[PDB]
Amino acid sequence: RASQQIPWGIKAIYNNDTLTSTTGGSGINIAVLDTGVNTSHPDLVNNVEQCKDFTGATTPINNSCTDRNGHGTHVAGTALADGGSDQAGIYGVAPDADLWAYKVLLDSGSGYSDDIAAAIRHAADQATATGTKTIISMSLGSSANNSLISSAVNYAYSKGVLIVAAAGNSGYSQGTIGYPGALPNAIAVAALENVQQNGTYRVADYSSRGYISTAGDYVIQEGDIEISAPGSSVYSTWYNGGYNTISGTSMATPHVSGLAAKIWAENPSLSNTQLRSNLQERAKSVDIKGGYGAAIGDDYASGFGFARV
Ligand SMILES: [Ca+2]
Ligand SMILES: [Ca+2]
Ligand SMILES: [Ca+2]
Ligand SMILES: [Ca+2]
Ligand SMILES: [Ca+2]
Repeated sequence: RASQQIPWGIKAIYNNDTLTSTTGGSGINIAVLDTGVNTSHPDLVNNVEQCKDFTGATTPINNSCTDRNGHGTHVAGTALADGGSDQAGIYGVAPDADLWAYKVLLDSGSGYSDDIAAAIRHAADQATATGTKTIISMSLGSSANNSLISSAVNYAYSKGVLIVAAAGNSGYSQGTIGYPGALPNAIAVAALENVQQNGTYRVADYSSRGYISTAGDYVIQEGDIEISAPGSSVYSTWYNGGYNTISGTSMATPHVSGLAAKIWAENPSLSNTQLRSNLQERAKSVDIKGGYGAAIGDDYASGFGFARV
């Protein structure tokens, strides 16, 4: 059923061209705030743990999270598909992690800021209620900084949740990074393509760029890109079964949230801030130098670099 059980981006983040399966993430929840997720997909069913809808007339709506788009299923599979109970499916970065499928985007792929904020806060409240470590993964954003979403991100970060979000797809001009990725308390993820330039993976032209003034110090301020990860031509799970290939910072984001889950599950006593630092140091050790604006060191195209296993 799968054309590639181990897509290029999984091999790249694992730094193993002959990887046959992935591992890790046990006990970490990845809250995928998106268009929903296909709950019966063979390669996700073993990890579905929560399924809630934030787009309806009351909120949350429990035991409802249906994906009619594909984007949310696809993102989920990159983070944590497990190969299925027959091992014949695809693998994501952290196949032992738990999925919290929170539908915050309408079937069109667009979502309202109040709904997104509500889901960010609910993920945090569920982390606190359950006593379990949680990563919010947001393959979404806007050029504008909504204060409902910002305040929700702060709330979650204060409850010990890690927030990972897409940089956006408005590149490659300076200053195109969107929100919530551009928030100080969110890890903004740039997209790599499977091309080498200057001896490294290349940032995709579409990937939104941060700002010159605050790049270079390996300290995240508002507007800074943080992690790069595979985003172009990514094969993953799809909403009606099956698989599909789509591109974007949306695809890069779950590589990072899955990596973060894999790292946290190893090292499960880390705070969110310590986990964040571990991810930053991984990235720093793999400097990205390809693509417009990319440079030696921390830069506004690729952030600190490409965090790998
Ligand atoms: Ca759990
Ligand atoms: Ca609403
Ligand atoms: Ca940020
Ligand atoms: Ca900075
Ligand atoms: Ca660089």
